[PDB]
Amino acid sequence: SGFRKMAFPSGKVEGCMVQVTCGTTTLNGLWLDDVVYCPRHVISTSEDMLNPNYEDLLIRKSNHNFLVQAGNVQLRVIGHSMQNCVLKLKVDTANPKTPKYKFVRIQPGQTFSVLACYNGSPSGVYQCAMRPNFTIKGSFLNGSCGSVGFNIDYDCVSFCYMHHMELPTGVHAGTDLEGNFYGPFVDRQTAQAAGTDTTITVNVLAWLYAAVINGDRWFLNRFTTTLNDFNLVAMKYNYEPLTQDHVDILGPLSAQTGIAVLDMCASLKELLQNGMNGRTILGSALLEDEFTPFDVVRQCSGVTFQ
Amino acid sequence: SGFRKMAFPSGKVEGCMVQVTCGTTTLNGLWLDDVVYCPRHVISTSEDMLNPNYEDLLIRKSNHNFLVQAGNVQLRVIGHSMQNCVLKLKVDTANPKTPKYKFVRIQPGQTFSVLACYNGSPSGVYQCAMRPNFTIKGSFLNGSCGSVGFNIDYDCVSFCYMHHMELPTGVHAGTDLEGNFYGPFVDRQTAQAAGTDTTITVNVLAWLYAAVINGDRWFLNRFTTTLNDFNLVAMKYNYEPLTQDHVDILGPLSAQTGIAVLDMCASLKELLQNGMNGRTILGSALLEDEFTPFDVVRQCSGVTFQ
Repeated sequence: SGFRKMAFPSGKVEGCMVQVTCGTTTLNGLWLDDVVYCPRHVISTSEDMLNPNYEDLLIRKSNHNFLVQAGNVQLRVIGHSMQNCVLKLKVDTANPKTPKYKFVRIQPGQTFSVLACYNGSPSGVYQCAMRPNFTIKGSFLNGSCGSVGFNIDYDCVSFCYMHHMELPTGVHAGTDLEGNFYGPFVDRQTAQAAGTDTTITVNVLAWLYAAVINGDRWFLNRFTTTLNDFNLVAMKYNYEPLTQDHVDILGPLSAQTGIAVLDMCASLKELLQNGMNGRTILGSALLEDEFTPFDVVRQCSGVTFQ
Repeated sequence: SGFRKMAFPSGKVEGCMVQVTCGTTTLNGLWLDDVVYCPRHVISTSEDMLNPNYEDLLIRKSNHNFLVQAGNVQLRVIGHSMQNCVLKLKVDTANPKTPKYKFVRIQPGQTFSVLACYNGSPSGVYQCAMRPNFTIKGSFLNGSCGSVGFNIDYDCVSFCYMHHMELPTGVHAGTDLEGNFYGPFVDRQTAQAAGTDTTITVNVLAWLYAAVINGDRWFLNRFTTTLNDFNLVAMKYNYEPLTQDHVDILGPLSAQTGIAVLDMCASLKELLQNGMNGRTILGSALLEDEFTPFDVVRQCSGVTFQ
């Protein structure tokens, strides 16, 4: 029983974390088969231009200008490349602890586990979600650049995020490991807007189903309605519109305890006009929106990763 | 920048998790140098859970009885003993993944990270705390016994918990690695409700400081309160008594933020009677008591002006 905010076991990712230094800038890097992946802004943030020119900053650099350190033993760089935001340092030594991995880009509403690293040493692991404004509300300090977010599929660390910079709002932005930034962001230091953040309704519905799996119903009432009878309600309460594809993926959770996904929406509506404040909703008062339907199944079924 | 419920990297613990099977019961085990630590009750039988005589059952079992698997490879047991609640299984193969470790018994209110495992493979990692009633609020399904809780100090895993049972109220009970339960619990079939969960005051005070170092200062403290009269209101609100030792550990956060320990106590009273009315302390509407002062300093490492 119980329901916590779980994160994936980070063991397979801890063995890939190295330290990348170019000049005086030092951040983290991901050591896959024989390539080290790190944000490209390790090559130009020592002279503090506020607008680095990464196209010409890399041509001058040679292989010996970089310094990849795998904890203790130094790594030889035998080639460098840049894929639109990230630096690929070709290394001579293949990482023996490379797991099965794949690069995948996530959509807003998806969740992943972040491994905060400093100087190549992992410090903590936490689970977060990709907000609709293409930002993440994580916990990063200076020197955490290069930290990655990931999921696991039976052995397969699907990397989906790499931390690049922090927005003035306090939220954090980054790219996928192909390089493309999540949202309209640039790796330069110019001030950029965070965007409009909306609570994820599809994750809220899944979270409410997790309460009735371990068992706390406490709100199921008031005249089950249809899809469009809740989209306009979400507009007023800052929540995002609910699509039918969200209902489609809410099937298994509805096909376990509840009657229909439509029934869950009606009870959620009263949770907006009214507040609990006397009995927590299985973890707290405020509604949590960082639990995808796929995360609830994983935690309630005890899925492991070998 | 940012504050989240992070857990320690579970990489070093995953390398110590094995699967222990005793005839018909299967749970997890902690594979240290040449001893596999798993909860006793693995040798017990469903028909004999009324009042198991573990000493009598341990004699009936031999080394060939215990089936220890480190993934796909079997470990041969060459001895079996019992530290009154755990089953030390002497094995022939020394674990090469053993990190520097030590068995520590934590006090109520201290936090640790839990690596939930099933059939010897990890499922997820999350952060929780030992509640004052000597129970934890975790997420465990059947077969999670043997999952351990731990902390890391820069090179060393401090094992402090091993999961044994789930109480009927939804909370979980376990032992230290030396085989001693936290609280009035035994591995039998008696009721064991464990009673009256209490809120941790030293942790919530630290959590209130975390909001200060992240852009939340609207819980202004006007007056102050001494050590005793603070406990006058902390007995009816069901809060852990605050001691001068708790003030000493809160010293570094008091100096870093400039708010005195006694001053912050008076700030809590405004949030109690008046409620929220839309007030969210940086992460939720309710108070969080699973952040020790050490966790706050660890995560948002500020500076102290003196």
